[PDB]
Amino acid sequence: SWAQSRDEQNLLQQKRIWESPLLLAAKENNVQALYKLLKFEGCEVHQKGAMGETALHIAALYDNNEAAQVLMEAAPELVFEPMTSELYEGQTALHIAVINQNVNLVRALLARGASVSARATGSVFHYRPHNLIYYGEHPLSFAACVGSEEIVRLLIEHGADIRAQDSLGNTVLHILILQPNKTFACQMYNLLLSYDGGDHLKSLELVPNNQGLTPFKLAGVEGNIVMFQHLMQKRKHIQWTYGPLTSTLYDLTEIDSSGDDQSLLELIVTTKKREARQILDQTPVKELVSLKWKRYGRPYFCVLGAIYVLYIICFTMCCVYRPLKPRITNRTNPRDNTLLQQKLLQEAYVTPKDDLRLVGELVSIVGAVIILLVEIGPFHVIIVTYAFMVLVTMVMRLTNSDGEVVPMSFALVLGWCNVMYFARGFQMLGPFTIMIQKMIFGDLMRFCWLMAVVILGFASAFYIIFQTEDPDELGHFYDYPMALFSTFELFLTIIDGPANYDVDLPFMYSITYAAFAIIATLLMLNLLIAMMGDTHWRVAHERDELWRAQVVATTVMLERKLPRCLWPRSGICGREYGLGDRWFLRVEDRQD
Amino acid sequence: SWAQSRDEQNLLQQKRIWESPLLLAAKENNVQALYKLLKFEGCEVHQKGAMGETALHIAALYDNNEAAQVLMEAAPELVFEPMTSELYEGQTALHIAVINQNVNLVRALLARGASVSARATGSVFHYRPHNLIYYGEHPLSFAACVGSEEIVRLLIEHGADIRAQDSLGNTVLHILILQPNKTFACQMYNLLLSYDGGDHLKSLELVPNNQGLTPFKLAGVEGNIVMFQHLMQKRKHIQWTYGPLTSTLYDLTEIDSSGDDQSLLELIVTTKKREARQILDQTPVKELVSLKWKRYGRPYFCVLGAIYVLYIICFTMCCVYRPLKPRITNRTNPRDNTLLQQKLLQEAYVTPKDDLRLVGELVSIVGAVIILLVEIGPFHVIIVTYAFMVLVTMVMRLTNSDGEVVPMSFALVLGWCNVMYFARGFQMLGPFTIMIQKMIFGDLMRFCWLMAVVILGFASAFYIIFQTEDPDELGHFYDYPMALFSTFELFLTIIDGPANYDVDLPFMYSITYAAFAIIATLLMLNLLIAMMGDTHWRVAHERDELWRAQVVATTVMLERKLPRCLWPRSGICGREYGLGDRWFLRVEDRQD
Ligand SMILES: NCCOB(c1ccccc1)c1ccccc1
Ligand SMILES: NCCOB(c1ccccc1)c1ccccc1
Ligand SMILES: CC1NC(=O)NC1CCCCCC(=O)O
Ligand SMILES: CC1NC(=O)NC1CCCCCC(=O)O
Repeated sequence: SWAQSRDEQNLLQQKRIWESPLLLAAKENNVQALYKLLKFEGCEVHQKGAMGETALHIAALYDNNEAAQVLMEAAPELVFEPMTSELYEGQTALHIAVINQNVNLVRALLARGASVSARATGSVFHYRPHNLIYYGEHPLSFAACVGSEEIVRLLIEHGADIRAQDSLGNTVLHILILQPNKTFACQMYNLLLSYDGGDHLKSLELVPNNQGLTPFKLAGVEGNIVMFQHLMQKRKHIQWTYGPLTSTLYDLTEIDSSGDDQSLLELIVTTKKREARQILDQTPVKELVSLKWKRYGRPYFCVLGAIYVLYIICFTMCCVYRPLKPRITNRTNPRDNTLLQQKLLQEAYVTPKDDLRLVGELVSIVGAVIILLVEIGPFHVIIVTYAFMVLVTMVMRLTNSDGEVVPMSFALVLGWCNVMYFARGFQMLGPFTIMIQKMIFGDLMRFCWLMAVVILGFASAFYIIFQTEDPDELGHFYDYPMALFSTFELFLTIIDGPANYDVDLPFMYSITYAAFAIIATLLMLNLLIAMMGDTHWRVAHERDELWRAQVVATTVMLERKLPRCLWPRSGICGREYGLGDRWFLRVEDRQD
Repeated sequence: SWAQSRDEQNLLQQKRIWESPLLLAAKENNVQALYKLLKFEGCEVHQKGAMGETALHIAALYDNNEAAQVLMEAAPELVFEPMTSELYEGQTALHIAVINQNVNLVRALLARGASVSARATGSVFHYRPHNLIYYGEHPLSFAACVGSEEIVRLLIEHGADIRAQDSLGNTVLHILILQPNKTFACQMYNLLLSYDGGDHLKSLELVPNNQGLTPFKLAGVEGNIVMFQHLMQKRKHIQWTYGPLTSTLYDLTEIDSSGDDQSLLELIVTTKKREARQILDQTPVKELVSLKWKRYGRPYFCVLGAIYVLYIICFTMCCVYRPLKPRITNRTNPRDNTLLQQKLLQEAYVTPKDDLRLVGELVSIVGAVIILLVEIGPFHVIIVTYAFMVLVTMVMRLTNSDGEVVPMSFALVLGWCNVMYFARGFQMLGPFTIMIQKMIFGDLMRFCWLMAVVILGFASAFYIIFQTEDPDELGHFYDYPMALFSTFELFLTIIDGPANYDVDLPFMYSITYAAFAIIATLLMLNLLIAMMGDTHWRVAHERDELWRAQVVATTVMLERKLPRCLWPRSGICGREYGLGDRWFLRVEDRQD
């Protein structure tokens, strides 16, 4: 494994420190032992350790300015030495002093003339979840993250480029957004903007990430509210203050769906970050998305819903009124238990009342392909498998298979269960269907493994009990799978429970069923108690917040496909008003 | 839209400020640029902006006393200039200085001799929910709301009329009741009473609103408890203090049902404000309404209930004993499945035991019209549609329609479900029926849209499954609507679930029904979890407080219609006791 290699390598490093008396004196800060190993008896002063480290690298890991200066005065070429290992490919003695906030050592390293543009491209500095931190690659990025503002400016004084980016295309501004201490990073964020070129163009705040992401836009996708609020101050204009009233004008540029994909709204709903959902509730955004839904958002959803309501009620109209026949096959020739009246008409006549079904079946297929034309959570796979069954039913049609009902049956339930997709938004039943959206694809698929286990124990027993018996009376279990299906219904207390009082029931049934009825209710009551985990207040607020998320996700969805002659752009543009042609949303609020 | 017009107009205003260098210097407080545009090069000093504003109006929006004085010394006619726009029709430069609490500017504006009676009748000053504030129209009303007591008296010093009202008929006292800061408005409320004429008659506290509402009475209807408690000090008399005991005598004039509609109790239950419900729980009112219910309130409700219990049990007595006939029509001539024994007697004989039904049917109709005579929440539409069915049944009678049962059936359920209206009050089951009162007309009408959706998917499938089959055995679904009604019962687990073990069931039934049973229980368990939202403590207190509301609403209802020889007036009158002929309620309490 990779996690054990670094565990072994870190253990392997301490061995080379103990063995090499130079690195041992560099670790323990033994000043007298260094002059004994350098000036008197010349040791290998460029001694590479297990992690490709020098004696100075060890003298910097443990804050030892004395042992560092003895190594720099007796060998001033160890300063430029980078780590020559795989885990630490690139790290130098300045990176270690900047991390440990050793200002006097950074001062002495910069007096010696160390590199202020050395990258630490080792695997331990990569942005991975198994790495506990991520401060970038450059020494300026290390100083900004640890919060040492004295070292930050001290590095700029010696020629540190704020523009420089790492292997992931992140400037020093992008790295500060991925940090825990947000309340102190806002002060650090302003400090690095002060060293910008001063020109309105080619600003550091506009340098994009390699995935097309500005520092402002990254704060929303990552869920950093403190940096989102702080970055919002730079892009909002107050119009006037009238006592308690204050009408402020927000910029509304990267926070709107104007680019083909560069949009902060399109990144909040698509990302899986549970934190980013709180950014559309922020005071520049929540005003926007509320107006997008109250007008032109909510009505178009009802139109698309009502159209889908009629389209599905038409498909059912074609099923209830389909071909007929009082059964051309002879009689109950296979087994006597058979109630079949096959309703298959391969002919295209019956013109009186069949011409209505002709256009009805034509509507169902051109709508099913339109559903697929616009496709070429869970309600997404339901609507596509529905239209797949329509074409398979159309393929089952014109071939006239005896299994003409099996593909047509799935399209019934999938067609309506996808109209409760429109429960999203619309009213206050949206959070109810997002509560079952988690239920069907969360606990259900796991909870059934425990219920099928209890069934396959009692069902495979009840069949043995009534295998000796006669299925003609009390035939709840007669087949191998029909014993499972009857016990399945018995687990939910739907069937009356096998009870024939004229005959004599086997002695094992009256014992096994008593144990089944108790265990089945305990599994059902404990299932109800397990539902109480989502009943504390936050969970009622969580699903109600997740409901607004999929409402905003629907609002952005309708704006993309719908035309532009309807649905005007958000805000009032910067033309015809003395603005910068960018949009703006006038939002006035009242304090207290 | 109207909300975008003001957004555009506010953006359009800033354009005219930037364009007009007079208004730009008036906004930016550029003193040197004003003398360059007034004394040297004469600009249009009466420059009307986009919002009908002058240069002084802009110099007052942004606290700029320097730019204001330069405009007033070089043009002392801008002070009287009001805003000449639609949004701000009437606002002057004094209103803006009073709002911003610019005391030195108000002092300088009143030294110039500005109008202290100018109304701001613009649409933005109207009492609308889209307007964030509402301070009235007069400058004295602006000073009182912002809390600047120095400007309040400074305006009175220059001839401000406290009596003046706005377009809604509200004095300065009415406006203070609609404000958030109540703890500081009580101090401001006393300040404006001190400037009253000093005579006991024509007081400012007695000037009514245009909707018949005194400042005291408005505080109760609006739900302002702090002003209700403060206003109560002026109208309560302490009789004696006996250690911990203190018997106080409350006025009880506008807080009783004496006028035809001027009554604080009649306004608390009729209004839809959820806050006003806490005013009948206040310590002058709660003592009253408790005594009104314990005696003469609760017994009369039981009498009216017991009368309605017997009146409805009589209507059922007339239905169970109605005309008979062993069926005059021939046999089962339409379809063989028919169990009809029509019980229709158009003749008025059968005198032995029919004379009891004659007066019984006469009682049911004179009581149904009495129910309508006294009519010419939900239990209000139930009782009126019940008596509507009685007359329709009376019209169905004497015409002898074969549908004589359909109008008579509705009157059965509506007659009893309106006797659990008497669960209101009576005992502690009142809050239980107010819990289902929200259920029937709240979640139910919305929750059914999701259940009918799941039914119309599985019901329209089960019919297709058993359309090939023979309805004679396993005929749960045979008609188009009977497939819906059987699946509806199956959704609530009432029917045993279609199970015929002698025949062979179609292969799609055993698959579709397994999916229906799971989805039906998940919709039922998630419905039970959705009920837990009203289980936190306040909701138990909310419905118990809403129960007392409809109890008090019933207590006031019974006092209006019932005669006056019974049910004496509340309190002890001010005659025969040295009082002012007004109630009074003696209430003693114990402190600690
Ligand atoms: N290709 C259509 C996308 O619309 B979706 C959709 C629309 C109607 C019916 C079913 C699905 C959608 C589903 C889940 C999340 C967001 C959108
Ligand atoms: N016109 C009769 C009014 O009485 B109500 C009423 C009385 C008896 C039966 C049904 C209704 C009433 C209903 C709801 C709220 C307040 C009163
Ligand atoms: C073995 C080490 N030698 C060294 O000079 N630093 C070491 C460890 C610190 C690096 C931690 C980087 C990380 O885990 O993110
Ligand atoms: C555009 C404005 N010009 C001005 O002198 N005041 C302005 C706005 C303040 C009025 C706010 C009143 C309200 O919204 O209630």
